[PDB]
Amino acid sequence: NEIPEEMLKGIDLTYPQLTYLPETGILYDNTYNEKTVPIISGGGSGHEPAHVGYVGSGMLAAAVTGPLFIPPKSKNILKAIRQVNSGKGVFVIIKNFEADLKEFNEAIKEARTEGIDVRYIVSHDDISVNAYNFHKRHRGVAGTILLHKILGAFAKEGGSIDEIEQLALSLSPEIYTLGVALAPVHFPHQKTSFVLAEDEVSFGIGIHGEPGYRVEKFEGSERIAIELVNKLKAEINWQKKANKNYILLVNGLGSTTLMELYSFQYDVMRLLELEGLSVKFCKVGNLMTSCDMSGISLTLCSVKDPKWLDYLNVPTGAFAWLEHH
Amino acid sequence: EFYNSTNEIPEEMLKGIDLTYPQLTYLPETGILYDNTYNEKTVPIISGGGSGHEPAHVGYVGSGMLAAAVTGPLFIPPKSKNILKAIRQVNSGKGVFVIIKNFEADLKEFNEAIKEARTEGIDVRYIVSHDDISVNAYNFHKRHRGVAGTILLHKILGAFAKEGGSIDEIEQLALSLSPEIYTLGVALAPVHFPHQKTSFVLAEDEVSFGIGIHGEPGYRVEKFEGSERIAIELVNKLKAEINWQKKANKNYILLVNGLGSTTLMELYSFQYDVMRLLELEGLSVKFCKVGNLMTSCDMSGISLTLCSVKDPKWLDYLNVPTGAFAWLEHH
Repeated sequence: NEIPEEMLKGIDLTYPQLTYLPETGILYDNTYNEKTVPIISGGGSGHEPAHVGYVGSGMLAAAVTGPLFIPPKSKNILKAIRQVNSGKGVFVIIKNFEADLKEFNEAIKEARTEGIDVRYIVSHDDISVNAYNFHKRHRGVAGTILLHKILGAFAKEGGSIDEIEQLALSLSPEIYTLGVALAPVHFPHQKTSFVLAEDEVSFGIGIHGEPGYRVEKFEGSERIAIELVNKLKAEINWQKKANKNYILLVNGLGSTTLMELYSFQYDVMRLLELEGLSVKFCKVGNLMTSCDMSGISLTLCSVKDPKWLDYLNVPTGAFAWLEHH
Repeated sequence: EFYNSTNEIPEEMLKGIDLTYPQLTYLPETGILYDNTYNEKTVPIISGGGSGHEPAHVGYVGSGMLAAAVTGPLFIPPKSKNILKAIRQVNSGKGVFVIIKNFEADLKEFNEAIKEARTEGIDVRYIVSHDDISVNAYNFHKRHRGVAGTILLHKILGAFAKEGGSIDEIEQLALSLSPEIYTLGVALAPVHFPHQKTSFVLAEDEVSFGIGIHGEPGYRVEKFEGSERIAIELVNKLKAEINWQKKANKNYILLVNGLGSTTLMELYSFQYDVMRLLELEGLSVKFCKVGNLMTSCDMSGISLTLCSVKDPKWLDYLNVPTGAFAWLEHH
């Protein structure tokens, strides 16, 4: 029930370009000089490096982090909006969770009544409910960070708040994610976020450690990749689209090792090649986690505009995405 | 729960790396991953060791850092033949520098390759990292393992080499930097393997101080009494070896390394607790790096590495940008 103050103070100590405002959950790019439109985001703690690792020049101007798996209070979101605001607009990326929407909506409304031009996009890339046939909301999950990177780059290169909103509206729909848990989140006192047999996996997972939508027997990593790819295919229908070019994220949910992640990416890259697709950009790592959960999510995004690859390849000062051309 | 094979080079993991990063090329069936941007214009540095420690050392291959890394099966160093292949490939007659961690198996393979390389006329030189202070902290007559502090050698020697350093100057820098590096780690949980086996047995209320990187039990089992007391223990032991109260130069480099399954929230919170203690101790940490820097499969654990900023130039070297995926930060 506490903002992870020590973690945020430790981030501030580690990175000269980042400053933490004590007791607010707000971490900001202290090099940001209000010359370009700021993009901000935030959410519960426990998904690191989402979103603290995405604060920096060319990505988020600030991120607002709440307690473990609980989004930040609207007053802190509002504080962050006012701080980065200079009368050019503020863009907010929100993950599609009822709790997050409540807090961000309240802050966005208040900010607007104060004269700040705030626009937003809600990330909703998770395909679990379609893949497994549920009537629930489409969660914003690892593919959210594509908005951070693409909108952040476009903003840094001078895009207006209007242009950024239009880009977000074009990008957001293209992003599709499905993940699976290999093991639940472990809490203190030998408790876990759900029960999962050792020979079982849980497909269709989000990020706050809730059980996924479909439990299946574990039949090896290859079979797991096949399932994820099969479900993504069913939503994307890439075989019917002339554009065969995709962006891919391979996301570890916390305690899946790097060797597992790169092995799994090899598998998935081969599967997509055998689907006749070209993956034009790949990022692999713990990109958006759920404490110490073991699992993996795959995100695919059509390269709808070749420029998007330019935006993905632009250097940033954000610690979890320093990669570039 | 699907770790690299114990009897084979992790070919899929390495090819997946190659597919991910345009600047990295994997040479199939050899374990050699190289910086494909490297032009032979500067002295190359290479390293290697078992798989299972990623991002060590595949994440440190890139412009400004390692020119190649040679990776073996899980927890088993690469065969001398593949190390020799890597040396020959990066060599252009200006020397080749090799960073080797102090483990008997690693020394055997690297020594064999270096010896054969030299008989072929290549000026290969090496440093062996031995930063683990576990045996002194806990009073054992065992080897001084090379552990997470090794990456300071990759970064500083790599930068110095990139800036034009000769093989002889690189060796001298290595001899200056290596003994400044002090590391101690603790496991909060052992490596978990298939079929419900662990790398060792650790009660839930216990931690294991003085760990290395291949999942063996630490030198000293203690009851867990909270993260702060863990930092106090590590810093107490490091202090006893470093004796910084006696040094005029209070400037340090710090690494806070997660051993695999320790979360980033835990790592940065721990970094903060440690930084506050080193502050109370009168130290100025002038560079810090936090993350999974050298792991042991899915072990939960942290190691702290301290290194005097003996030469202020070292901060410049630490801050130069590289092409290595696990160390892209710069000033």
